[PDB]
Amino acid sequence: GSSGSSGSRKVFVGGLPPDIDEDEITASFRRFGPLVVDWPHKAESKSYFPPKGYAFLLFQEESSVQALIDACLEEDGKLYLCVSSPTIKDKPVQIRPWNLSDSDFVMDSGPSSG
Repeated sequence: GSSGSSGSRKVFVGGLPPDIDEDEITASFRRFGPLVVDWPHKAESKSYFPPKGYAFLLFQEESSVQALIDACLEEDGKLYLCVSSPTIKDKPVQIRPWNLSDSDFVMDSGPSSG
């Protein structure tokens, strides 16, 4: 199987500080809600230093995801969020909610309650 359009909570982050760690990344995105950090080189490898500063965030709940977007600034369609670090100042990381690359527009709303 595969989750891209259905509703993938995962979130792509690019631009993380050059002196940041796992936990740090979490706290930066903890406020929104319980989440977990995992980069393409987290399991296979050991080093806990997200290459070229980048990793994937898997928020326990989907809702949180939405909240993120809202906070994430809008620059020509692309989204960007600010993440302050003990060393580096509020850095505008590239937050791109993992999704199936496709070109299709659709207007609709979800069922608040049921």
